[PDB]
Amino acid sequence: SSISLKEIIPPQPSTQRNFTTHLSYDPTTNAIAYPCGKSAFVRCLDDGDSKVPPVVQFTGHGSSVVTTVKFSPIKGSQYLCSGDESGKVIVWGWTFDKESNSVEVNVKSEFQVLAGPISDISWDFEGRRLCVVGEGRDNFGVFISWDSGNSLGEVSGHSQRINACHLKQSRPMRSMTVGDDGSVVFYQGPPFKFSASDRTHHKQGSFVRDVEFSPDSGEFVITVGSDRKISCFDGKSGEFLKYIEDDQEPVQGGIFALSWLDSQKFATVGADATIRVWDVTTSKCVQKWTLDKQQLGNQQVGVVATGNGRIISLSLDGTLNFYELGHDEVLKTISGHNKGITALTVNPLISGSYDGRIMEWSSSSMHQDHSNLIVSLDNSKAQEYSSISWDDTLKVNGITKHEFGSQPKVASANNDGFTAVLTNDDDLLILQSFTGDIIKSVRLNSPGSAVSLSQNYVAVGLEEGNTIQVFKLSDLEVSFDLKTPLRAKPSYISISPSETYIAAGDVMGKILLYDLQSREVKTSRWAFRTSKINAISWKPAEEIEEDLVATGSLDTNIFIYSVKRPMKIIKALNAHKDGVNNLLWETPSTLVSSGADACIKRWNVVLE
Amino acid sequence: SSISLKEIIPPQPSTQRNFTTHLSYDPTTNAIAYPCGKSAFVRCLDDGDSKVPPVVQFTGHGSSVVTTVKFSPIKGSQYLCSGDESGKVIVWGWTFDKESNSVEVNVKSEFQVLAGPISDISWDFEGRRLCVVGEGRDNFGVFISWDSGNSLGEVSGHSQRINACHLKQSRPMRSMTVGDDGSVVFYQGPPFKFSASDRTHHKQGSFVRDVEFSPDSGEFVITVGSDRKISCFDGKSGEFLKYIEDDQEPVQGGIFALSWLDSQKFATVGADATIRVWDVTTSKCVQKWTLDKQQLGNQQVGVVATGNGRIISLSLDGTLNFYELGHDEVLKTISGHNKGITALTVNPLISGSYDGRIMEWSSSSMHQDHSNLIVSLDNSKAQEYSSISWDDTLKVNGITKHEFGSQPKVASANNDGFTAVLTNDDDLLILQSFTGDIIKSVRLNSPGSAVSLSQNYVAVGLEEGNTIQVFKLSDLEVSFDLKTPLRAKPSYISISPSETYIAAGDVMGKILLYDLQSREVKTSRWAFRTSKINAISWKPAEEIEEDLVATGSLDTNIFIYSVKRPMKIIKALNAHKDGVNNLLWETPSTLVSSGADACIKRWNVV
Ligand SMILES: [Zn+2]
Ligand SMILES: [Zn+2]
Repeated sequence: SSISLKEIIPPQPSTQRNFTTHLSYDPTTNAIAYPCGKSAFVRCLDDGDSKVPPVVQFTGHGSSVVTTVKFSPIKGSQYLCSGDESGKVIVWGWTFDKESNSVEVNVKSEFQVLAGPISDISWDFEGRRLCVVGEGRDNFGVFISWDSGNSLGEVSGHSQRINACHLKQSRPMRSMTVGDDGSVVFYQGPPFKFSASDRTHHKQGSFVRDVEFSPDSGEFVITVGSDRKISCFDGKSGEFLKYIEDDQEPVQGGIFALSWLDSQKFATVGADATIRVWDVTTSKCVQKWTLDKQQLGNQQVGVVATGNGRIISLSLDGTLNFYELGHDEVLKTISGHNKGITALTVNPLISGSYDGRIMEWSSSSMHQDHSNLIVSLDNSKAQEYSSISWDDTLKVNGITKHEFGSQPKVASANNDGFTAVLTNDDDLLILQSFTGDIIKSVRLNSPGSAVSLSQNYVAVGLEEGNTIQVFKLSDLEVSFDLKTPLRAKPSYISISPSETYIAAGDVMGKILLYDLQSREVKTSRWAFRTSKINAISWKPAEEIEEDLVATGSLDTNIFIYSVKRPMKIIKALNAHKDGVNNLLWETPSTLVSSGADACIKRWNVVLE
Repeated sequence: SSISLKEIIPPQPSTQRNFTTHLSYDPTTNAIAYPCGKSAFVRCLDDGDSKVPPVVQFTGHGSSVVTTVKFSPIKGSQYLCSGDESGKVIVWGWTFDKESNSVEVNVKSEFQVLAGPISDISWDFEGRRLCVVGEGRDNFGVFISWDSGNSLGEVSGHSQRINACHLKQSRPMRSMTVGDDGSVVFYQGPPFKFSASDRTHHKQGSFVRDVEFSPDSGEFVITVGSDRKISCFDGKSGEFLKYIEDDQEPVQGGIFALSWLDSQKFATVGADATIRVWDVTTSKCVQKWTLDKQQLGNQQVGVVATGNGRIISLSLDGTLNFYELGHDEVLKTISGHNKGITALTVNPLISGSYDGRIMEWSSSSMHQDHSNLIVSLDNSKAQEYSSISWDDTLKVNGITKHEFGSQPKVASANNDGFTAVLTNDDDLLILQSFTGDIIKSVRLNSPGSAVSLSQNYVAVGLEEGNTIQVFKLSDLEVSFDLKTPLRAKPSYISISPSETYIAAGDVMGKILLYDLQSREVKTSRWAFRTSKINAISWKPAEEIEEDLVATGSLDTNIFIYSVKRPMKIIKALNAHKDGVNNLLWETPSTLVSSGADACIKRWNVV
């Protein structure tokens, strides 16, 4: 009996308005690396079948949000380096398929580089040296060895935050750090030492967002920023050569990033939702692609050349846009979440995060209608879905059908087109999911922290004494109390499909199984989790008797308990970093989970 | 043993830069009607199976391009009226027998109303009267009975082309005709007669492109045009009430169409690639939707309200855009061809048309990289396709990889990454499909009109003597003639998948089967078609012995011949109006066809 990972739908790259998201690409594995929340991801761009893991997730930064992730330049080393807001940089490696037939991530080294957040990281061409930058205390960056962390020079010439850096990928070695107040600094080394600064070519007060030496001999170094200027310097002497400008193509928005496709051409991306490919020698824009400027999410905040004329651009809305020099049309777009997933539905698969974003995976439709945490999703009506959010609205297919007088804390929908909601004013509301009309309501005796709606009942977890009250869906004046209460505030409740049982967990990790009809406890032997229970879902028959119940908690784990054998547990550890939020049976033999890491995972459940 | 229709992928609405495309929608059947080429289509919007046929195709306008198709208002009547460039209006009805999956189209009446082209048509609310408008020598429109064609009034007040009309959908009946030079005319009736003219509210020389009375009581009438003005008139008196303008929402482009959602709100769409919903009373833009203005193809040419807040906008690029009031994001998009299909690939399914448009059905990616007819498509390389066009280029995934010194007339690729091209200068070129490099060539002793490339041979139809010359791929210096020449110019050639036989048809309708090795005719029994042959494709095994051969002809038919029994034929008549252009077996039992009518059809072969 087991639960094995079947598929991982990674999140999109994290993004911030007015900030660049530095991406990374590896030719050998044809993968891109990027941060999202407290994790660093490596996504393979391949299709069909390959030897490369579809996804590699690194959670070693713990409680610190990851800022950047960079592949080592050494082919096949399978090493990477990432930094976080706490100012810590980590060198780690992965391995896939062996005795385990799974991915293994190992920290090779870690150093506390800066006080404040790290903004960018760069490897030397040997993959043994690192230029780490950001904004610490009286120190905005360093040059260190990848293994011991010893200093290999100094970052200087900056009185403000450094936004990007890059090391010439060849001898003689040179470096460039770029930052706020239009500051740019050239270095020679190792040991990397200040060579010259420049604050005349980029407007003062401007944000110089990115820098990169041309490939091969690195004869050129280019810097770009919010002042929409493209500065070209000599890759060895650091002298200013000229601005890259084409009178037939004015840059209309602040630039966020660049990336060379080869030794003569490079792409720039900015707030004007335009991707441009420039030729350094002629200074002409040989290619460009645009998106509707009227949509804030279309701003391009990151970009990376992926070999042979291919380019991947990152939109502010987290979407990855695929282009190819010589083809005037975008090849494809990949969208998704980059914020914790708080709501899930199955058949069809629909997800919602804490920023209000909803994903319709059947049609790859991404929505940004809601503006806050998605409380619940209902897909009981053919081709439609109803969502509730902390923005105080209920929307049907992205259209507001009800405005909440009180913020909905939690909610649960059955299969008949109804949804039970618990508000901040302690009211239990029953709404017609696809019309938005409140059909009936009752004021709870105390605040409610969890609700489960079955065909005929409404189970509510009361914060007063952590008790569970069960109402008749047909008459909210009629209810009964489960004899035994939980030991802490109810966190999640789930009435069995036949309504024979009611599983209920609390914020401590305790889960109790009740016999709905006798309102008595049937078993209290289900292992304590020492962590908040976030999801409970009953397994459907392919024997028809209810038994196995999947559960996820803040302890990142997935425990499938058994009514019949309370001591029998099939589990999958480390399902989601910072906790499994939703869990459902897409199939009698397959589970789908989602977590605070903004990932959605499918699992095969084998009873053997 | 038979061929039955399995699926129909209808074209997109026909479109023209600077012109509006008047769409029609029927609530009762949840379908939309629109023109494309010389056909009128009705596409059901239903996602889940219903009693309504997915597609209805009227081909009665014959050789004349269809310009507008309108549903009758009578719920369930199943009648429609369409007009064409020859100035002919036709009232027709369809019947659908789900079980047989058969659609019957009957012509109720046809009237030659204008000398010139028809631009718009409107039914009265009783579905018994018609306002037909356009650009004629003597008249620009008429008012007639749907059954007798007898006049029910007179169109007047216009000295220039009329672009559209509408009949107030209630008594007292009224009408509005709109046209060039910013002229607007209001009528009363029946008998519909001139009531008042207005060449003051729309700029002189501008094109008033659309007009529509509000639903129900029709208290209002609105006109829109290239001058960017939205003029609101009283539905009963015709008196100008006010310009519909929102200080917070300026119209930055010529308007092409409008459609009332209800009695208070309507939508306008135009050259500024923006769909706007207004409220006549407040005069405010209640909702807006935009597409990237930097792309010509996003200009909006048509629009129609489909009820309950739903709206469909038509892009200049033929794409249908689905929106819904109160939802700031596009629901979905439907793209495709609106020009005859000329190239076809299978597994995955890719199609190309004579405007150079290429569609990747597997991912629903519509391409406009080429600027002219697609001569051929090759999808032999994994996740990639090579296309050759009359724009003189060979592209790989939409990127030019070769520029021809002489225009490619026809081309044929095999499964090994090669393509044989016959140029306008009579050269046979062998190119690597995915690099664009020419690796070998030879000047033919005559112009070539057809090619077939197999693993080892190149079959070429020569226009001089109508002979077939078969070169050895590995050495263009080695070639042999098939003993018997064709009766006429070769039009399509296909070498057997084992290279045992060679099927060849000419522009007259004759197809001959040759034995490649002995270069002798194996059978000349296959029925003559009195119509040029455009396609030949051998059926693959699920005995292995080659036998069935699918063939498409200009006369619209599909004939599957037999090598074993030359007299037996499995046919599918009327597969594509104006001719089946391409045929391929995406499966041993499923034949895929493309036609001059821009449709793609899948057939099951019993
Ligand atoms: Zn939406
Ligand atoms: Zn394209």
